[PDB]
Amino acid sequence: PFVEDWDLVQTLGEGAYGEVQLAVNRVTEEAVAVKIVDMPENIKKEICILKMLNHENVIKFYGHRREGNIQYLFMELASGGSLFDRIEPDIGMPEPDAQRFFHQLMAGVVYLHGIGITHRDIKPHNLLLDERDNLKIADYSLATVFRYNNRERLLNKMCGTLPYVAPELLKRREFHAEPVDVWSCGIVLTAMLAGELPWDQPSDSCQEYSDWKEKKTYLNPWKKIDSAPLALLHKILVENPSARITIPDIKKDRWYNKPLK
Ligand SMILES: CC(C)(O)Cn1ncc(Nc2ncc3cc(Cl)c(C4CCN(C5COC5)CC4)cc3n2)c1Cl
Repeated sequence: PFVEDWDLVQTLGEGAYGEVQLAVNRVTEEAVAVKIVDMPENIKKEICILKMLNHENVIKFYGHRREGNIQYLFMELASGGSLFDRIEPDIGMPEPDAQRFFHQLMAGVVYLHGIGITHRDIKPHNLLLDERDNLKIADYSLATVFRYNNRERLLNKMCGTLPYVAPELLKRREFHAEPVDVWSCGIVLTAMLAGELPWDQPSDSCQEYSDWKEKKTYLNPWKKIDSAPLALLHKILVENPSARITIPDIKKDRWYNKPLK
């Protein structure tokens, strides 16, 4: 397949809406990524969000091309693949690599929150790496505006991936966008350190979640995590979104600031 001067050489994944392909410009040899979307209101929103994005830990938007009922979303290519592929099942990854990616994830989330944007699907599959292993937050199809004209809007729609969602998202009619993103960053952190997800959803029915609230840290995935990153997770994975730690205080955490090998 092809679009204009770009050849679509290889699939890079597929979401709820479309497929992402590796686009090699036949002339310049430049390699980008193209989200191919079939058929209207959400894509106009997504482009609007993407156009604003200007940060080193956020996937750069290049432009869009419409070819009838098909939309092509040209984005920055992260040659290093995803963070998912760097996590070893049941092991995770080395602590210094986990801390580095967590720092870059915080920088990107701080950025998005700064411009009133919530990602709503922070998980390893949406965290891509460049050639120098710099983390990039990708896929903005679930992203939305939580702040406009310095007025905050509570979210009501239930969006995301169940093992990453904050518990208020399942139990509340309305909730603040930012503690939802902080929570998923905490699950990403857990995955990086234990190569395991803590539960299937943060609901009282799920025993693994109830075990966490009871402080049963002698259980997986918690027993694989060192006491210092575990202290941070104790503050991130808090049920009440008002009691939950914010990025300014995450930036003050001992493990966050711990010099690592
Ligand atoms: C195979 C390999 C060796 O790892 C090479 N490899 N993999 C991916 C890429 N580069 C890359 N760059 C930019 C992209 C932009 C975007 Cl927006 C995406 C989306 C794909 C669909 N996922 C959803 C499915 O579950 C979540 C969300 C992200 C993929 C990209 N992939 C390279 Cl190079």
